Amino acid sequence: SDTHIFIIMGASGDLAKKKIYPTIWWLFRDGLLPENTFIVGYARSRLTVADIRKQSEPFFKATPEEKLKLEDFFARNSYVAGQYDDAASYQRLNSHMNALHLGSQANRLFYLALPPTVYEAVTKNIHESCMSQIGWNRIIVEKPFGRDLQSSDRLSNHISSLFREDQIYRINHYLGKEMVQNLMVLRFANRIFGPIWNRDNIACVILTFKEPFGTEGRGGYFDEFGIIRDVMQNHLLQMLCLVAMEKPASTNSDDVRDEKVKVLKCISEVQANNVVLGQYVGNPDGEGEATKGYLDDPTVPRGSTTATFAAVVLYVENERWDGVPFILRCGKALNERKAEVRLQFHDVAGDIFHQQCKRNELVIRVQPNEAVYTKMMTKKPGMFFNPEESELDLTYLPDAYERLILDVFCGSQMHFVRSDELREAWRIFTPLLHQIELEKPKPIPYIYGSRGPTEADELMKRVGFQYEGTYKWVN
Amino acid sequence: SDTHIFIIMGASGDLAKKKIYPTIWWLFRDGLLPENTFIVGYARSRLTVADIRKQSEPFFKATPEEKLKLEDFFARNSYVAGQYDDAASYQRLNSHMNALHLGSQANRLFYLALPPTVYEAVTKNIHESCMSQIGWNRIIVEKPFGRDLQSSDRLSNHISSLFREDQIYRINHYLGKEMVQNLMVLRFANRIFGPIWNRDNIACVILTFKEPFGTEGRGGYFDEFGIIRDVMQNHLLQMLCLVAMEKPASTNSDDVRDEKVKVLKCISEVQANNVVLGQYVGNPDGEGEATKGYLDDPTVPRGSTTATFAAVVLYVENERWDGVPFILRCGKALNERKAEVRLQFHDVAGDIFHQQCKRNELVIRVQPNEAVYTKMMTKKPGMFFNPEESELDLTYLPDAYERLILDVFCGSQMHFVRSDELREAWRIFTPLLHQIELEKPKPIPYIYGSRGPTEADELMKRVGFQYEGTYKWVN
Amino acid sequence: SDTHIFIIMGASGDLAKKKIYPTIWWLFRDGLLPENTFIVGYARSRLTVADIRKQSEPFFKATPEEKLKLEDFFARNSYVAGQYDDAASYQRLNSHMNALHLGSQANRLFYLALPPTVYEAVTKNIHESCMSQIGWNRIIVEKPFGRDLQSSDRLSNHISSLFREDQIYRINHYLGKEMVQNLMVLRFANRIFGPIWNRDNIACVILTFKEPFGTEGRGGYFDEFGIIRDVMQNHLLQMLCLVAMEKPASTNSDDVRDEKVKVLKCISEVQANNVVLGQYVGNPDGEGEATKGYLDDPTVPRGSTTATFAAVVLYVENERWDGVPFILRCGKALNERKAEVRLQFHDVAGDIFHQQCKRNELVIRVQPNEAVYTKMMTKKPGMFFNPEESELDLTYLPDAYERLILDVFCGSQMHFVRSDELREAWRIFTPLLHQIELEKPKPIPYIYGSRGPTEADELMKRVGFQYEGTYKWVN
Amino acid sequence: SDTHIFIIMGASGDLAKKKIYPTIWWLFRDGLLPENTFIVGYARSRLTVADIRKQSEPFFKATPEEKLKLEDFFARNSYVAGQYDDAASYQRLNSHMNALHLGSQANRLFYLALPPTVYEAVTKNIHESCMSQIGWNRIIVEKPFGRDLQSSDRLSNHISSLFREDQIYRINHYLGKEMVQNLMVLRFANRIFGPIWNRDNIACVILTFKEPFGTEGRGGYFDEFGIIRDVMQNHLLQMLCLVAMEKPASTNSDDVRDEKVKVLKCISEVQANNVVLGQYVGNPDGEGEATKGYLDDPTVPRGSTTATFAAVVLYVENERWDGVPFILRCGKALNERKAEVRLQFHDVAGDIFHQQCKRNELVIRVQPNEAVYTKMMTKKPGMFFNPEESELDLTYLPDAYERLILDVFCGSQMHFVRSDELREAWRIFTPLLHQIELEKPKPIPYIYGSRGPTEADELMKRVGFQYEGTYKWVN
Ligand SMILES: NC(=O)c1ccc[n+]([C@@H]2O[C@H](COP(=O)([O-])OP(=O)(O)OC[C@H]3O[C@@H](n4cnc5c(N)ncnc54)[C@H](OP(=O)(O)O)[C@@H]3O)[C@@H](O)[C@H]2O)c1
Ligand SMILES: NC(=O)c1ccc[n+]([C@@H]2O[C@H](COP(=O)([O-])OP(=O)(O)OC[C@H]3O[C@@H](n4cnc5c(N)ncnc54)[C@H](OP(=O)(O)O)[C@@H]3O)[C@@H](O)[C@H]2O)c1
Ligand SMILES: NC(=O)c1ccc[n+]([C@@H]2O[C@H](COP(=O)([O-])OP(=O)(O)OC[C@H]3O[C@@H](n4cnc5c(N)ncnc54)[C@H](OP(=O)(O)O)[C@@H]3O)[C@@H](O)[C@H]2O)c1
Repeated sequence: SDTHIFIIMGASGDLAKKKIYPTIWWLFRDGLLPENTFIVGYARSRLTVADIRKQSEPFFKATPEEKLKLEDFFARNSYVAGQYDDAASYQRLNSHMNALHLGSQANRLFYLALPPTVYEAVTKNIHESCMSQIGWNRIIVEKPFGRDLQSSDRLSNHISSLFREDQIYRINHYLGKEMVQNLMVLRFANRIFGPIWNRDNIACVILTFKEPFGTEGRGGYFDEFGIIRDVMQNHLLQMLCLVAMEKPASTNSDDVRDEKVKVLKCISEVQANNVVLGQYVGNPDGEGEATKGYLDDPTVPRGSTTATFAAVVLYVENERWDGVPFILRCGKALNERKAEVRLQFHDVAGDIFHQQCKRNELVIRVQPNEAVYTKMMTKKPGMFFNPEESELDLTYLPDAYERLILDVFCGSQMHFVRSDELREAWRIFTPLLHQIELEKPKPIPYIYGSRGPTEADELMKRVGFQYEGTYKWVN
Repeated sequence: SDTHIFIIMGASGDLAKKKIYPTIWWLFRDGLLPENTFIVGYARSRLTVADIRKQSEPFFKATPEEKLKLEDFFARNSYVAGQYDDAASYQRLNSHMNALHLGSQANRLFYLALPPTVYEAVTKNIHESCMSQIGWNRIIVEKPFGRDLQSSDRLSNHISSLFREDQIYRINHYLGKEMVQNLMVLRFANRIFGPIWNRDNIACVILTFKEPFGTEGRGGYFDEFGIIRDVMQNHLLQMLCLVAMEKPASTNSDDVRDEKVKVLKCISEVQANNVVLGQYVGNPDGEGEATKGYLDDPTVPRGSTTATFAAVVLYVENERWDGVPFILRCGKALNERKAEVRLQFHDVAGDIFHQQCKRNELVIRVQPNEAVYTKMMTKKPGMFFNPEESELDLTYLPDAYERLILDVFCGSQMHFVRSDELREAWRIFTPLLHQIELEKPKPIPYIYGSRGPTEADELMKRVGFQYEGTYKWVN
Repeated sequence: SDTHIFIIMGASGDLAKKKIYPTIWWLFRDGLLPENTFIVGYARSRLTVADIRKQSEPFFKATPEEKLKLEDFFARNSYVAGQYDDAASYQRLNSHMNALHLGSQANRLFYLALPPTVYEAVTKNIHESCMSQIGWNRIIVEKPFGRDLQSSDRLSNHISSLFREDQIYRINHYLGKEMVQNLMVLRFANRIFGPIWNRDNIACVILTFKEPFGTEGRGGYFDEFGIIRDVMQNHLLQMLCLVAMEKPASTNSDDVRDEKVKVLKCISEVQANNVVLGQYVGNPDGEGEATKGYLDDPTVPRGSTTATFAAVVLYVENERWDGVPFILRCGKALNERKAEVRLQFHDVAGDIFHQQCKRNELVIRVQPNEAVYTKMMTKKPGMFFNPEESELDLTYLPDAYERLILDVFCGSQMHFVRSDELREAWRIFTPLLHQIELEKPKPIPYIYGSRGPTEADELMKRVGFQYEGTYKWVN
Repeated sequence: SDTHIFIIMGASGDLAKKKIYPTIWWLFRDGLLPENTFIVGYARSRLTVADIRKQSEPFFKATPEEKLKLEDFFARNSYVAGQYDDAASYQRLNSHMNALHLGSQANRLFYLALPPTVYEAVTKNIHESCMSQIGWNRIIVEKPFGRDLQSSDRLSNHISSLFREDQIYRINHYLGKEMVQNLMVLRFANRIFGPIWNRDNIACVILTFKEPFGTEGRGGYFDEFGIIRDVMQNHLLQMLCLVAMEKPASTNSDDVRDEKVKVLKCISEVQANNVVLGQYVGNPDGEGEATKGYLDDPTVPRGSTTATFAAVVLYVENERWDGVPFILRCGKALNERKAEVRLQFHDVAGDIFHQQCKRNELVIRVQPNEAVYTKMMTKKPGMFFNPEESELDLTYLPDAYERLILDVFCGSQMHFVRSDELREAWRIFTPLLHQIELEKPKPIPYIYGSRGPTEADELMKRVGFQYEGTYKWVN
């Protein structure tokens, strides 16, 4: 078995200490990492391994039973202090990596837990000095991947000029979730969902990502990006790609991402008449943080028109999806947390039940709870021939971040955004973002803890989604 | 509201006193019958209303709370004695009905609770004497409807020579069942079951009717008919009609039965190579009645070759169902009681999961514990890309006999066998029955309480059904 | 071979002498008739077989070569004079038929070449007297089959109370045409036309029946009926049934007509907003009869609002045809003679040719120059990838009337109107005709020899047909 | 307009003088070339422009009408003598091309009319020296592209290590033909061919490429490759890709070639039991060249087992084409010249015409006499409901080589083989070629001018093509 080096650049970061070190700790605890794996930190701060332990222990969730295993894990941890644009520091880091046991032929896995501003310099210096000559070299890149098409293209071209596509792992936490990964099996392993997954049967597709909390203090970081860049551009667009994607030639990462980019290439730029933007305000009847609006945050610049809610309608102009509205819906400070995929089917042609039938709906809920159910019509128990709404419910381990790190280790790139997919997403959403920043349109206020602006429901009804509300469900 | 007269002719019979009088009582108690309803008996034996009450109270399921309603219901009861082929007795019956309040313009409902041996004279005399000149006159005919094509045609032609098709209600108890009626709503009120309900997606259709008990003493009655005449000719064939039926022009009884006859007309005569026959033997390890075989029943003639189990393969040679085998499976003294419709779908074209996928199966269980579920593949919780078997479960008043009698009262003929339906069924099953009764083939023995002969499973596998056995289910 | 008697009542009429006698003559000349066939005329006016021959020979197309065959044909011809409501005259007719050679056991074929005003009396007398007790008895009934639903139902009930549905042959010469009969073979014998023959691929259906001549003197006959009763109710509706009908269980006449009536039962009543009516005026620049308008006919009542042109939109509200408009267009004094069926298909979904693609069209031209072609896109010969409109063309005996008479002889009722089909057709068109006859709407005038009112084209464009005009065809 | 330099490497070759110089001559004559276009030759043998004239005007198709334009064409011609592996000679060529007017900024188009033995050196030295710094540089590479997967991978890796994929134009003279390019418009611009172009409707696909002549005096050259490498690996495989490919996202060359390689990736390696090989023998009753067999050629080594005929069956294991056999048929010295795409459709489900219907066939004849027709069933003019086979027939400039060169000039790579396409084709056909070369199986002899071995027809029948032979066609 080959040896591996997990280089954590910016190991002093909050993201590092709270998510990366605990994740590799759990992976080593479960015996999932390669046996010969060395964790090497790298940041400008003068820190030590004890200095690390002190900062990472309360997030480690370490019970006293496995203190020996924790000591064994932290034995292989090491830290190098250096600057992100200092060739001498990068040479020192490379020398230290070669100083570890069998470090010259080790597989190098650099995790860039850094702000995007230093990504170019870090990648350039890594490619210059710290690349292994025998093993592979894979780089984990964190969002944001630029703020528009031009900046994203600049960063992507800089990274791609040095590293191959198989060496770049743009990490998205949402792509590793079980229901998100179950979408391909649900679609392509079942005959029941095959013939109906087209424009001849589906009336509209609704993709939802709701959060019940606001900016909760760190509103200044969210102000410069907005909800479209936060959620719509990546989460909902990956959901759309999985829902609308053709069947791949195989389960290979290249084939899956080829289908995803092919679907993305058939989407036109978003227009402002298909977009509803909202910004949450305080709830006087609420408790705690519900009473504070988006602008009530001191870190948020005054007079900000950043949208905390967005509802856009996309169209995939291909054979399978021509004319089917794809409604992307997300927001913050909403009434509940939910990540959902909903397919509303057309009315049954030649209805013989006197307009009593409702549209079939297939729902794939990703969170809070995993649930795949289809709403369908069934005969009402009684005397007359009246259908009523019913439902078929689907009846029925490392977490998503751990599986993503294991995917980087094992070379599976199907859960990571490719360069062409990123370019297509940015080209889809860039004219709208440019118009928004140029004109500063006022978002529609909505009360903290509500469902959002009513204009979103109006847009859904206009594009084709008919909400009934008469469907009653009991657990 | 017009007056209705329910003439239970044969009121001294076991079927009458055990099912018809209690059903009429329950319908009257719930108020489902019209407010002006008179029940008139007719049989050779000389009884009275007191005698009928005495012999029907044990099966009455009455309570002391509504003894007043009991006495009110028997207040409208009456009885005319006489011969079933006596013009004077039928004149007396007609005169009694006229002497009843509003009895000349009253609707007359004749229930023929008599052996088919007298049906000819009974119906002829009813038409000649007891026909009402104002209200409608409908006759309820009980099984058997003949033993083969020729006898059934004789009886049906004689009955139709007197009564119109809208006056004949050939009753079978299973068409009034909840899932049997829900099949049409499931098929034609839902978009998700439309495009897949054809030969391009469905590999085979299995219609199952299993019972856990044998002839239990009355084997002489079953010896004259056999399992094919008892179950396949009516129950499983109605199931096949409902499953393979085209969408009717409307929910009218004429349209529904027209579609059913159209489906029946596309089925060729049953061939012997597609039939597996079985006769149950005793279980040495059984408990009580289960230890006696079919030939171990006094009433059963020695050397009888009457099959208690049958498994035939039918084909609906039309555009929707060409090449799809319809497997009709029924038997007695089997391992369980079950009426079920199972659709097995084809393999997903262009498999990308390395042959790990299993065929989708839609199951509609009429009884026991009615349920609709689809066996389908879902992603196995883990790291690798492997599907696993799961299912979507459908989640969630007078019974079939009173619903059928209410249908006769209302004039709905949807759940009653039409003359052309009967003719098509008999022309389908008549060459096989004649061959069986001529060559006297020996049925394959199977132990009381088993799944039947293994030749049935071999036939299912040959025609295309592939059983897996790897699908494990827990409530 | 059994002997046949062909009774032509109204043998002195123009229809008889110009179509029936020549047709029987040609059938006998070609040997298509049964060997022992006798032709018996019947009319009030007294004449002889010599008079019939003298008055019918110009239309006989007789040549000196077959003079002996002509004398053999007239050796079997006979004439009987009598009233249409005289039992004595009908007894004399029966006696003549019986005195004919093997006339008591012959097959009797009554052609009612009479106005419908005496149809009831003729049929009643036929049933009372002239029925054959050994051979079959079939009557041929000519249009009009009533003026509305009520009159049609009255006449149909009178005829059906005396004759079975298998004895009534309501003759419509349009159903006997080659392309009209080839519609079924084209639809149900070809895999290419199967999957596309539904609402998911067809945008609209146009049924056209144009005539280039006006009433031509006999406008008084046309005034009380109009174009809807003349052409729409029978020719266009039969073509609609054949185009929209489901696949029959077999090629039996009963199955085909069951499918036709099943389609007719799915069509709602015609609404006035889906109807364009027109009445032609004279062409001042025309030559001959083209200069006279509809009202210029002296027999036409002054100020008549009878429409010589109609364009209605019908909808077949079933699974296959839900939402597809069926445009029925017929008119007199138009620019050409044409009987055509046109299916315009939907635009290709996800078009990759920059909107250069035109809708596919399947055209079945019944007359003149019966041709089947489909307009399709092909690559333009050149350097760029531009599709251009092209087409696939179909490439290379008794006529319709003799075919229909032979069908009556051999007992095939496929190309004849059934009672339920007639009832559904009048159900569809009766409220509109009543509204027209009550409100007396003024038809849109149009010039003799034109394409009709432009409101018809506007209605087609509104309901969904898009005329291109860029399609160029060269013979 | 930019200036272009068309460098003809190996300009003294037979291919050059017979096809390339006439093609650019015609392009310049018709004003399709760029206005500033200089043609430069380069070969080891010391010729001049006068020698090029003396050797190329026999095939120039030049008439005295355009003699001035001819002399203007060779006014822009030039010739440079040098070795194909000489850095000094290639520097001299670069100096000449710079000395051309505006040759420093000119677009460079290197046509490699050379044997593949020197391709590596020529490409490496072209990249080293003769690459423009402002204009683009495109290289046209001729077949063969290696003899198997390993050699093809070697050559492709060597070429791609220097030139980008957008700079390499692997020329296949077949992809530029009119009928070949119309396949994509026929499939994706027409709704009539959409729903039926799948496995649910198509029984088998036959791809044919027949020649009526053997290997006239060049059997020694054909011997080293064989029919599979000559025709099957490129022509028939490109035809298969065009027939079976999914709809591209757009008409971009990259999208089209991605679809093509995606289809290629779904094909497994060819098995020997699906391959029929043949080698033509002399015809004793033939005339002239037909009397000599393949081994009668003195250039053919004695005992050669090279196949001049091949019939293989391929399968595209994806959702659209799973189970449909793709029969590739090619051979030399056959009965005719023909290249054709034939799609035989399945039998119509639920036949109601008593097994008289034949399978529909869609035929796209690339050459000779480009035609598209669909064999289909139509009613036989007569008395009975009897279908008979008919056909819908498609109805009534630079050549393929000129259009391919113009495509290179315009930068269109749609009709050129990509690296992944070549690699996938060699992967498909390499195990079979290795097995043939190792085991040396004897090809089945067939007579010059016949249809080939009967084993090919047997294999077609076995895989599913049912030849009828009852279809009659007249022009
Ligand atoms: N649970 C069931 O029993 C059951 C279930 C399914 C279907 N059925 C069908 O329902 C029908 C009702 O018959 P059943 O079950 O009630 O049997 P049943 O009791 O033997 O016959 C009903 C009554 O008819 C009279 N009867 C019997 N045999 C007769 C004969 N040869 N001729 C004239 N009258 C005769 C008898 O009364 P009188 O002596 O006064 O004439 C008898 O009480 C039968 O055809 C049976 O096939 C019954
Ligand atoms: N080519 C056509 O004209 C044509 C085409 C299609 C359908 N039809 C239908 O076929 C039927 C035949 O009519 P037709 O065209 O032949 O015109 P017709 O001459 O008026 O009818 C034919 C015979 O009907 C008799 N007749 C006329 N008026 C009568 C009346 N009030 N009472 C009793 N008998 C009367 C006459 O016989 P006697 O004078 O000897 O009593 C006449 O010879 C019509 O209903 C017409 O709608 C005709
Ligand atoms: N019509 C066709 O023949 C045809 C058709 C399709 C494809 N192709 C492909 O195109 C390529 C062009 O070859 P060709 O048909 O033109 O035959 P060719 O005349 O023998 O080769 C072309 C020129 O290349 C030079 N040459 C020949 N052998 C050479 C060698 N071992 N090493 C270096 N240079 C050599 C010669 O010029 P110098 O002696 O002056 O250097 C010769 O005139 C062939 O490989 C063939 O696969 C040919």
